[PDB]
Amino acid sequence: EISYVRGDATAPSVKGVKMIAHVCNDLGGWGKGFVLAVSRRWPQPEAAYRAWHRDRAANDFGLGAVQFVQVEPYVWVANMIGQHGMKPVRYEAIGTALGRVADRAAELEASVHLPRIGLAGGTWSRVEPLISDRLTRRGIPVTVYDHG
Ligand code: NA
Ligand code: NA
Repeated sequence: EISYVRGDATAPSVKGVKMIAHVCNDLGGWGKGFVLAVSRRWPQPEAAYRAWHRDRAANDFGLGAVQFVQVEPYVWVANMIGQHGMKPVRYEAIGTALGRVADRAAELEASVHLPRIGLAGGTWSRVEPLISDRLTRRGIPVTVYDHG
């Protein structure tokens, strides 16, 4: 059962392996919103993402791909390529990425921690059902965080 909490998703307070999953764009932009909250806590995810994008001519970077970045002994950030362009979230891309998060979280026995991007609007009304279908359906604990 998805938990809804007000908090900073970069600091989950639960036991066991934690995975913080969030939506990135496919253009290499890391400059507004939750990506800044991540860089306020750890430098690794941003460095990883920029390198991943820079080297896309030799690697898996693209819509629906996910990069897992270890930031603490039992904490990982999952940079999901889910958004096409910048100021537009792609349903197939987010679905695929969340499934990949689910695969990795299942093997790590991790819980998953996501910032909220409500169910009455275009974005979250696509995303939350894919959380249910790709994560909850597999028995993976999920917590969704509200913060500015
Ligand atoms: Na919430
Ligand atoms: Na709230």
